[PDB]
Amino acid sequence: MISLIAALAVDRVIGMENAMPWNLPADLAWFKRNTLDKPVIMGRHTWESIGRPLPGRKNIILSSQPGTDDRVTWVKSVDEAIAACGDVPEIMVIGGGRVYEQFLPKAQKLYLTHIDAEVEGDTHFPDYEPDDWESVFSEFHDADAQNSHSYCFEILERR
Ligand SMILES: Nc1nc(N)c2c(Sc3ccc(Cl)cc3)cccc2n1
Ligand SMILES: [Ca+2]
Ligand SMILES: [Ca+2]
Ligand SMILES: [Ca+2]
Repeated sequence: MISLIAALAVDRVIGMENAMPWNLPADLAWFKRNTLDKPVIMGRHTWESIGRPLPGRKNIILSSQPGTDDRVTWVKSVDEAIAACGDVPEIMVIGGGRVYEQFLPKAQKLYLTHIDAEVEGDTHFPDYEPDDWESVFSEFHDADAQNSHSYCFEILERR
């Protein structure tokens, strides 16, 4: 199945100038745990910001243009990105904004980190219909010495 995984601050803001503003190591550990040993699909902008492939995951990059790095799998359409994953139990869509938008209708699961942070952003997570999704997991955490914001990991499944 297709899943999207994203970290959302106030107003569904996901990014600004191709970087996540906030410092949330607990979200980095949640992201790693839910993505490890699964193919990851990302947009070209997200690919450039990471610099190196995510290890122990097949890295699929969405770009209209020819690929510029042989360490990753390059595709030119949503359907090509899915087909390049082959037969796997779950496909992780990691962003960014435009990629989330396109994969949302095809997705069965959403792994959302809701961050209680006011951030200026130029990129937002899609405006998903809440009636279409069922929250099956929801774990709130207060801010601590390592995480400067309170945050909630949520798992939603398409009804
Ligand atoms: N919970 C969560 N979700 C992601 N998708 C993460 C990523 S990669 C990424 C960032 C923004 C967007 Cl839109 C997509 C992927 C990196 C580091 C931590 C991340 N944490
Ligand atoms: Ca490995
Ligand atoms: Ca739909
Ligand atoms: Ca805060």
